[PDB]
Amino acid sequence: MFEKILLSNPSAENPSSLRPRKGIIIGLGQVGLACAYSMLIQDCFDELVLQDIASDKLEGEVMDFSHGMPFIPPTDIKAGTIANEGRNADIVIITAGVAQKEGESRLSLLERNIAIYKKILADVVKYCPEAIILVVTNPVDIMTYATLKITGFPSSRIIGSGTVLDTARFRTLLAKEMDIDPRSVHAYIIGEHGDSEVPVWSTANVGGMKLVPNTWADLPEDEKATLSGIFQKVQNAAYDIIKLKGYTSYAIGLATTDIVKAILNSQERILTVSGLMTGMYGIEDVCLSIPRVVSERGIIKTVNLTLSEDEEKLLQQSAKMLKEVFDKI
Amino acid sequence: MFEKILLSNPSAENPSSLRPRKGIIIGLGQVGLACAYSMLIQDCFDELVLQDIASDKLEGEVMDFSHGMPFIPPTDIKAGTIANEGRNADIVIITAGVAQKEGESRLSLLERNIAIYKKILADVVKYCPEAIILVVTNPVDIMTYATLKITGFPSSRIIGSGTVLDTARFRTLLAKEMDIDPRSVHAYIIGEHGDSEVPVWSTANVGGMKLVPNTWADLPEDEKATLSGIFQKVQNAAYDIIKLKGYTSYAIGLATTDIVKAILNSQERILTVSGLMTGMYGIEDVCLSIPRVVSERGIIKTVNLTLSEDEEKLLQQSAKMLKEVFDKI
Amino acid sequence: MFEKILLSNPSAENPSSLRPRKGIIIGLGQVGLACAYSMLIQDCFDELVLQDIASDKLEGEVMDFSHGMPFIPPTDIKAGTIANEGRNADIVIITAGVAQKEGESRLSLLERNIAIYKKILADVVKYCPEAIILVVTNPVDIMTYATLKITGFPSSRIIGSGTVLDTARFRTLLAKEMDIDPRSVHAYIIGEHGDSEVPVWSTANVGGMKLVPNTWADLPEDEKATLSGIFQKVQNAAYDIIKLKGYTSYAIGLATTDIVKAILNSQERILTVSGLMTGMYGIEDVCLSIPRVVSERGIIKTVNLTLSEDEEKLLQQSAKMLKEVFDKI
Amino acid sequence: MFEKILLSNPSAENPSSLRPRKGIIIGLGQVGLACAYSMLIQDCFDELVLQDIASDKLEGEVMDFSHGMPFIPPTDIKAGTIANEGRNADIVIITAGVAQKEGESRLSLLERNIAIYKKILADVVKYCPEAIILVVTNPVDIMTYATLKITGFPSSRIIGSGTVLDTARFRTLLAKEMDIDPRSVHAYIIGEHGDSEVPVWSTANVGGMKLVPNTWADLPEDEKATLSGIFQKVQNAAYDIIKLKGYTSYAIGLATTDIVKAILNSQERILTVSGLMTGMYGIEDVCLSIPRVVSERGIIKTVNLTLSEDEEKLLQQSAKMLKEVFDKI
Ligand SMILES: [Tb+3]
Ligand SMILES: [Tb+3]
Ligand SMILES: [Tb+3]
Ligand SMILES: [Tb+3]
Ligand SMILES: [Tb+3]
Ligand SMILES: [Tb+3]
Ligand SMILES: [Tb+3]
Ligand SMILES: [Tb+3]
Ligand SMILES: [Tb+3]
Ligand SMILES: [Tb+3]
Ligand SMILES: [Tb+3]
Ligand SMILES: [Tb+3]
Repeated sequence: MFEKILLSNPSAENPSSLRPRKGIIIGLGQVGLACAYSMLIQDCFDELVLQDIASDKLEGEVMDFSHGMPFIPPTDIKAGTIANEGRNADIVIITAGVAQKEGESRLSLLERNIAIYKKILADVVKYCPEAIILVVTNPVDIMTYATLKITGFPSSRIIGSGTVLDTARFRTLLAKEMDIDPRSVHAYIIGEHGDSEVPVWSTANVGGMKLVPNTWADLPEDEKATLSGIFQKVQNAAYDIIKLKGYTSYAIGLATTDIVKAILNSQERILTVSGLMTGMYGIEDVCLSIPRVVSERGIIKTVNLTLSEDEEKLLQQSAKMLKEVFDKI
Repeated sequence: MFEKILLSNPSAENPSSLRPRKGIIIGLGQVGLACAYSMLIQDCFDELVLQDIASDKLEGEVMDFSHGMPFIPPTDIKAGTIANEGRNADIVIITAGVAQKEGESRLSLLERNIAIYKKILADVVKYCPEAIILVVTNPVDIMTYATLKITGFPSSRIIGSGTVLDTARFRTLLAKEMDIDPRSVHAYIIGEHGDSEVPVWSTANVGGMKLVPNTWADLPEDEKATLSGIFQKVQNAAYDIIKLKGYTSYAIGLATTDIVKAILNSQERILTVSGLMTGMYGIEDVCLSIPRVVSERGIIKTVNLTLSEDEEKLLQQSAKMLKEVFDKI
Repeated sequence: MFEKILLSNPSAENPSSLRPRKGIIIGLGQVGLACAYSMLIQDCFDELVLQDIASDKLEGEVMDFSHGMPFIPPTDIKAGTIANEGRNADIVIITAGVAQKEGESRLSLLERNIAIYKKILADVVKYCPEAIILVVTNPVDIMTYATLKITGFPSSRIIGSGTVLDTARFRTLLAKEMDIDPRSVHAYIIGEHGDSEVPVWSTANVGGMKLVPNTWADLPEDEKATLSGIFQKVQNAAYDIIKLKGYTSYAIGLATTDIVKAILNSQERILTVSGLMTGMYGIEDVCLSIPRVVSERGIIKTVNLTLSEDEEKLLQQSAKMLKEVFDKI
Repeated sequence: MFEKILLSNPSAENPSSLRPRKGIIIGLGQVGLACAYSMLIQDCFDELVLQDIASDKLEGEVMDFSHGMPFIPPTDIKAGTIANEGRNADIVIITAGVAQKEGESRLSLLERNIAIYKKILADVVKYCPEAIILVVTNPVDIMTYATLKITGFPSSRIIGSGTVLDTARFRTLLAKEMDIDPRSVHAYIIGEHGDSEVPVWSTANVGGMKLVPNTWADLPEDEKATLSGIFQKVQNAAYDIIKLKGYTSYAIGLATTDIVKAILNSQERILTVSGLMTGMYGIEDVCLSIPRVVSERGIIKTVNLTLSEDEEKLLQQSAKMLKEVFDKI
């Protein structure tokens, strides 16, 4: 019908059946919904699958997303599962998890979320063998290492959100202090995501210049107070979001979207994602956040940072405690 | 400090103190938070104020937004009020309201939300005299007319979200049926936002061609079933979101953002926003959704649609019932 | 080397060997260089081949383009030929041609450019069988029909620049007169590209409203003068560019780029490109500009415009004269 | 008229009379036309004035630009002069100049172009007192210093294109060698624009890591050959464009546009533009290219690079020869 409006051309060939850039978000709580809303507005995928337990809410959220799509670039948003709608997805973003019950042990919450991952990752290994797994569930360093051991995927394709969020705020706050384009600053926050993450002051760089030209002790007193207050501001912000709101959703959603951009657009961009440590600083068999080149096939290269003696000791201490916690599980 | 990194140029003049494009969202529930997240990602404002009752949540949401800003274009996001941080805002977006209590009358819920608006709009009139007020609270046609009567603003600057959302879905679904760019379709949903909104089939247009070249009765039977099913699909989607999720947030957030774009960028774009009826079709003293040219100063022009006899009767019936409901308040 | 800066990840898989969106411009005079500069800045292709006779200029232009690429999105720009670098290109844009010698017949210039096309299109048929051919050489309607007969390609993939440029100016000037978004106006210039192109006033539409609600004779006198002056302004601009500059390059370059966008991004967008007439208005065996839906596989659909009696007679007269000119070749 | 299509709203206020971002290009040869085409496509200005001697070509170029505008964002492009259409422009881009006659001295060509600048800059000082002057005419370091002495403007607002083009190619080629995002590389080409420009290998940085961790002599032999070949590739490209084409237009046009972006969008971005040397490395009373933070008011800050002994000697030698050449004028 409608041939009186638009007359079809008989010589026109059928459109190509191109493979869509395809993602799936597992766990559609506040974090997963924030990721979905951002990735839809920023047009990350051609097809986006949302997987959670069958409820009217999940379907209502999907229909809410679908009804607003005309205002943004198109995306085939839908509810589904890995084994069905989500087969051969390019990126699998896992935000699924459960909240710590009243009086529950930290090891008990880990074993509960790890059990949740084992059921999830079994479908990912079977139906998304070539996919990159982006882990967001906390603690992200433990869950990223568990995902690596459960899946058996190449370590390059098991990626955790890590300290990407705090590093970006660290970079932006430092550039704001100096009235300069934030893309001119290379300052990394590495290690275990949380209160023990390490700012790499020794290699912090602004447009080629070292923020610490010699050693930290040689810096003027006012610069040491200003630089230390900037990193403290980053840690205060992450803590206060959990204290005032209970959790982060919008910030981690934007950081997760940014990681997806580097992967899908093959940007070869430096990101402090969480990933397997393989020999650097004598650290093995654990996941930490280190600046890495991220592209279509995941973690392609690692920035071979030379840490100061104090910075490296903090990193190896975090690696020791993370290996101990995982051995207890 | 940091003059060993960046040497300030003595001849450099101070930067200009330009006036920021400034908005304020009142009511930071699910609708207001969705609006804020979208307007931040899409970089609508230079400064965005979020006003709601003083809570740790609102401040936690603001800090969540602020912590994720490095990943998107900058916006000075903050919590505040109209009388303080929000003075002389360009756009005031009102999503504030209360939920219908168990057994509460529809007239009782209106009088409660109208009382909420009277306290809000008193500050808007005093401190944002030149601002455009974008009304989103339901029922949007009643609340838009109440805002016009309370503020005394020019009717061009009192704008309700109206049927912009359903019209965009209507336009996109029709273009998808015909395998054509949605920007080639001009098909409007007008009237009262809800189950009684009117699709203007008589003037529905695709790239210059009328979807209904003569009258609706002259259309082939299969085209009448297909066209009627498309509008029914639009109304089913809006109802099912409320049924499954309880409310819309992401869809209305994107539609509200789209209205803001037309205003702040002076796009002179046709939008079926809700606004004061002033003589067209003999309708007066009420707010309905009609295609209007929207730009920097609000509703600039109105598309002078010629409705069919059946379409106009439905519109005048909705105007009659809306005037009766408001007289009872 | 450089492993002390970036440490390669052994588990990282090799990047995918995706097929690049590939175009080739034949004829790098002022028109072809303008097309290339625009298509590079607007990031149309992943790989762009420039074919002209072997000279230091062509290679100098390519090296000039290559040296400035860091400031725009990447494109593998290079000099080459259809049979080598340009094999299996997605779009073949032909601007090649020769200037009319002093005292040369219009039929002699056609037979010279047609001979140029026969040598070019032989390589296109052999090495770019699935490509879309975008014809820009003047007269575009004759050269588009010659390309169709020489190649034997499906008529959907033989596209001429046609009246796309003048239609866009026509649309923009009309919207400027009415203080409205130009995307709300559907006003087409059809027929033979030149002084005899036909403005379709009978179906000219603004946001659903007909500019001519009844007949042109029924319009008020001042509206008839204003509307006629707008189309006259379009024809004066195209003539004055040739009179003052000698040719158009920047305008036709932007119009050609816009056609490429609709093809490569599968936009299904209405364009008055030149193409084969197949029965509409009783016109056959000739190329004219008619509003058509353009997408990945070329001319997919045709807007089935109902012309007025005067508009259709002008169109059939242009078809008669174009068929006579081609028969003489 | 047209009130039967669009009904004007009586309560609608008049649009604001905002000040347009305004630029003017002086000299519309191949360089100026390339700048104009790029700045129009990339939507740099709200109003762009093109100044050259009164000819049918200039007006034909302007009309060619104007006729293609519907395909890109709007810009009020026009022909005019500084004293009339170009009053109070934000940026004045000067590409004007004359070609070296057969057997003309290098000092004679300078005195001819300097005389051209004196007539131009007299109008700029009178009618564009707060404007930033972007100098592109060769030799850019001499012409930038002449512009500073003729105008008497603050040295922060006299900017030459300098080595911005070669630095961007240098940065991109180095990042391509390492399979990394080019924004992670800070490698500068400084000094006199030409064959004697200096690559700052001592501070070349990739994501925080120094390309030369100790001294250049300590680098492995293969890395020294690869790094030296990359800079040689940059100098070969700039020379071959002049050898094969006679001049650069597209590359310098994109580089000039990039400088305009940093100014108009207040990006505070590091650019190796040419500017007045004021004490650094003991260099005074001359213009050289040094990494500088560029924003709305011009050169705001200077990256305080610590050069190696060999790098600094080459820079001071170029400063000595540039001061000698200018003293002879
Ligand atoms: Tb595969
Ligand atoms: Tb400051
Ligand atoms: Tb060590
Ligand atoms: Tb004002
Ligand atoms: Tb279809
Ligand atoms: Tb009536
Ligand atoms: Tb094929
Ligand atoms: Tb006007
Ligand atoms: Tb007929
Ligand atoms: Tb001023
Ligand atoms: Tb490689
Ligand atoms: Tb020194």
